[PDB]
Amino acid sequence: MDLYYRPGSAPCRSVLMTAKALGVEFDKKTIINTRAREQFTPEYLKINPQHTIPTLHDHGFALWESRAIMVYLVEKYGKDDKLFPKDVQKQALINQRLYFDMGTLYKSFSEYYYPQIFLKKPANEENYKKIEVAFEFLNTFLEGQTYSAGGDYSLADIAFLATVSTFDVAGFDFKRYANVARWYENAKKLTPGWEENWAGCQEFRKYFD
Amino acid sequence: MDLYYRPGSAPCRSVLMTAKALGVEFDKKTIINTRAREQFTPEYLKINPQHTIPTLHDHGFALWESRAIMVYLVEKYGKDDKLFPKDVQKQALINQRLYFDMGTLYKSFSEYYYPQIFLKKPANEENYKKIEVAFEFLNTFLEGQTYSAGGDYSLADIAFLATVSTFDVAGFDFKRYANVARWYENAKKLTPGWEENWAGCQEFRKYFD
Repeated sequence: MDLYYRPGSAPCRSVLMTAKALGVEFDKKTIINTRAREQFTPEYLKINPQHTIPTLHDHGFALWESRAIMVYLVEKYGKDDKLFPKDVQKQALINQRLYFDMGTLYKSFSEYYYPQIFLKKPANEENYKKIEVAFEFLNTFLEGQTYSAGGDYSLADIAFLATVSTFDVAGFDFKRYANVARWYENAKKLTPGWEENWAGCQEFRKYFD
Repeated sequence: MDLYYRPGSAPCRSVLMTAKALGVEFDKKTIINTRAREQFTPEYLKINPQHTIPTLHDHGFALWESRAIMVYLVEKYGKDDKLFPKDVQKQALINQRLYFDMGTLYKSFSEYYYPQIFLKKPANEENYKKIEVAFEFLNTFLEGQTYSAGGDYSLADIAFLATVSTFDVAGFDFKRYANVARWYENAKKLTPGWEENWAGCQEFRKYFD
């Protein structure tokens, strides 16, 4: 299978960490140059009409949305179901956390930082407060818990590592969210794709230079 | 099980349509008065610390995020898997569509209309264009297709009916998206919860009065 991605991209990095966790290798990894509008070519649009990254192309099956890709890889190529268990309630909790990551936590990242790093606008304090709101919720989810979506390390932890590491490299102070700080340092140790993720975070950091 | 909801709410309506499709009845349906901050009570926060609607409470299991609830109901209470099939690739496509609904299509709704109906600001033309972008993608997804996520009616169709019916009641002209218009009228006919959904849309319409 081929992965169309950018190493700096948090959703891309979540997919890469998932593949590493599963012992899955991509037959091909294609870096999309979005400055050159490579996502807008007829060939790319044929695979992904929404022209987003990451895009997975697996024996003729095209898939996008990082969190859909993550679940797909576990369900198809996973030697076991630990990251996304068969149990309906356990999957449901992971799914809720994945939606939270997309719609609340990473949303708070893009809404605060993108206008700065891409649009060159000053920091918006109300958008900063929305990050704090999001971290407060994550902190509450982690109250009394080692992992973010149940008693075992799961896809939720990988998605959150991709997002939180982006906050980390951006210089956001999340130390004060005590449960988040605890969870983060421990989860890093349990993530075989961590080094690759942090290296990719450095590509993203270039936007802040 | 108990559902905490508001009839006007699109994510709530997606859950209600799913339950009807499955022949599932809620043992209790509790309308949350958000003007009275009922979602902020210790009792509500105990079930859902994020204080959102819809929230499902099923024999001690609390779940939120409408699309997580939808999948949960199919997987747990579904007599068959038709709406969310066992097949990994079919589930993956539905999942991508569900993320699109949350992050792109319904996002375009809230970003355009919420500042108007709740914050009393004038319509923002750039936000209007983002709706058109979203409908264009949905229109492309439906090119040559009867349903929105594969050859059979699925959870993707229910999520999109909840969202698109909200656009409909809001007065957005989507007729020009020919595939969307076709899909919508046909999908309504195949949705046993449709009448309840459209009635709930009238509660939402009150915000436009």
